[PDB]
Amino acid sequence: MKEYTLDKAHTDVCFKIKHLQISNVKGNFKDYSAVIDFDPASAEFKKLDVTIKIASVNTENQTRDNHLQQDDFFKAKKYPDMTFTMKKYEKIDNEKGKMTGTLTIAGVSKDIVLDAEIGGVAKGKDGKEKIGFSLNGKIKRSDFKFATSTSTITLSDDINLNIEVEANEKE
Amino acid sequence: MKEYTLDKAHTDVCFKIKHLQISNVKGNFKDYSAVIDFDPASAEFKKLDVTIKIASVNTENQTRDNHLQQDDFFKAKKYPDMTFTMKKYEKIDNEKGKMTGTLTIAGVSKDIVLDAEIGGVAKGKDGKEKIGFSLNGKIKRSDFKFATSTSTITLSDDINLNIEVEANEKE
Amino acid sequence: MKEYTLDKAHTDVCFKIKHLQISNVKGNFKDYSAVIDFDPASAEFKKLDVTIKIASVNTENQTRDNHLQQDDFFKAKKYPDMTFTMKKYEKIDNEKGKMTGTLTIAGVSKDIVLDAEIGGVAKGKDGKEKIGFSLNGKIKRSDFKFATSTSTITLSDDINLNIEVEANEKE
Amino acid sequence: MKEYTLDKAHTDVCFKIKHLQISNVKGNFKDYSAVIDFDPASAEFKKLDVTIKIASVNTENQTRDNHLQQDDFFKAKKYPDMTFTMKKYEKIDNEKGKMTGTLTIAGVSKDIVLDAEIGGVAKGKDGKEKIGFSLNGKIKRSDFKFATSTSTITLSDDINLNIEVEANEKE
Repeated sequence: MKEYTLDKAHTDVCFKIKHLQISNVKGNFKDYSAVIDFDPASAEFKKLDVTIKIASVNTENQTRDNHLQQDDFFKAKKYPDMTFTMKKYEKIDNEKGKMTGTLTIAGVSKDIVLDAEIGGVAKGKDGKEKIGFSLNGKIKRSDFKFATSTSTITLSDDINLNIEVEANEKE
Repeated sequence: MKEYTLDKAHTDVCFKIKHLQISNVKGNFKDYSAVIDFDPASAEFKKLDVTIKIASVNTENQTRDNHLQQDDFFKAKKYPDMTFTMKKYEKIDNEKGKMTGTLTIAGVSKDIVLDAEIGGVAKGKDGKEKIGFSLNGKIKRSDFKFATSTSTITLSDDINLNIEVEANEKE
Repeated sequence: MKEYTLDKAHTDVCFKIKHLQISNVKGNFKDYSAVIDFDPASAEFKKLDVTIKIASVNTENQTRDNHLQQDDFFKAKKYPDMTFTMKKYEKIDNEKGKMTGTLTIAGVSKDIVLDAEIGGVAKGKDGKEKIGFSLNGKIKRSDFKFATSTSTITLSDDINLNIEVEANEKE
Repeated sequence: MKEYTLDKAHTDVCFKIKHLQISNVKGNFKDYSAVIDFDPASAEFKKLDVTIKIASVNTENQTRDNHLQQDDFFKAKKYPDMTFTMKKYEKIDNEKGKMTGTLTIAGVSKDIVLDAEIGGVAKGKDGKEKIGFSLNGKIKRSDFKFATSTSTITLSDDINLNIEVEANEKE
């Protein structure tokens, strides 16, 4: 034999190990419209109808947004928009209520409950009405047979919805 | 009631969904030493003994390195170094062989097989010998009862070892 | 060389591959007590106080139940019971309301919302009152710094609570 | 109000929580054939060619076996068999060697290394030759662009192959 001494400068004692990390995908939609009927005297919603253009999704990453539109997700060719239609607002108090409505994602419809939190019914500087309010709720992918090819392991069955609204009186 | 029109500038239609991502943690060690006996005439290793100071770990993130030293991993207070001791080199050809040795991590010892790939036995510019070679192999965390508190789900049971060596003749 | 023909009877062409499966752990508690004040005239809860002996857990598997009592979960030596204390019942209608209360698990307390669904206020055969009702809600392990050693990956951050009650008038 | 006392017999204090579990899927194949050339004088394989009918898979569960044949796995309509072809046997000793060959799964081919362990070259009762031996190795799904729709998270990238053989001399 013969003896050698490492050259530490071009020697590497290395390892690779595989681990999982959980993270929230958080996105909005740039293009949607709604119809908002609300009675400040009784702090009750009368009509709330939303339509969201699936095309306009934004999860802060343009290449994933495209992927969202494909058949294993949105199918935005066949189903260009998702819709919400209020069927019932059950008041809790003047700040709080339980909105029940029909959500449709890619042609499938389920009734959902959103939690309404009224964040200040003012009369804005110009003398015309404003309202702020939020809608919050959890829907299950499986209820809408959504992304069915993707397992509940890789991607959560639960989707959390936060809708934040400022809004001004009509005409 | 009253009708409102969204102000799109301070309205947000948002969602959060939880997904998993797999990734390789890849690290070296800055401080280790070895004893290398190798016969270029027969391209056979005679003795290979490595000691790695656990303290010197580097997974490109100083806060995780600290965590590695703690009780749920290395226990580098009690067990400051990990060691490898060659017990057998079985030649395949002049470029290849199967090294069997004793690895000890935090006081526990198992016999492992590394795959030796001899990357060029030259005689360097100064007239003194050099060798390059790599050692590769997979060890299982569970074999060394390592990180036992962390599940094989979050972090892989398999650790991949790549050792890259350049080395110069002694005296 | 020489040629051979497999004996199919003592030959096996085998593979192993590792996969994940999600599943619900579903358990009750055999021993708990509560204080129930409820006004059938207005279908409103007045007081609801529950205490559950952690010791009495049952997830249909006696060896996991023991494990639940240990330091990485319940710590039932130090914290033998978990408690719920109603702070507010906000009526939705005669069948529905939103109960807010203080839940304590292993010494830590958070305010939670349960969904009350009143399932029939009858007067039982003997002339004395009965009520049926359910309480449902989701709590997050992380809110109670519960099982903190176990990742949100292996075990879900979300715990779903279903409390089913039949109950009879006092004295 | 009015006071009530739980009826413990029709009251349930329940929870559901979601957890992951890892497990090995372990299967064989009932129908395959091979060509085996082996020289007991030098304990070296000369030719080893295997063909496995994908149709004949068995993971101890008939409904998963069917699923294996579908487009997101085997595609056994289009690709009815998988094949292994020895290209090189590099001897380690009389009990051990490193077999390199071409594996094809659903039309895609990669060179793999199996670990040969010769388990006893006897001459059976009738005066004709027998051999026992095993082949072991790990292949990566990703190398064969196999099950590409299924994530490396749900199902492991690594497949472990164990081939166990008894075999008798020809004619």
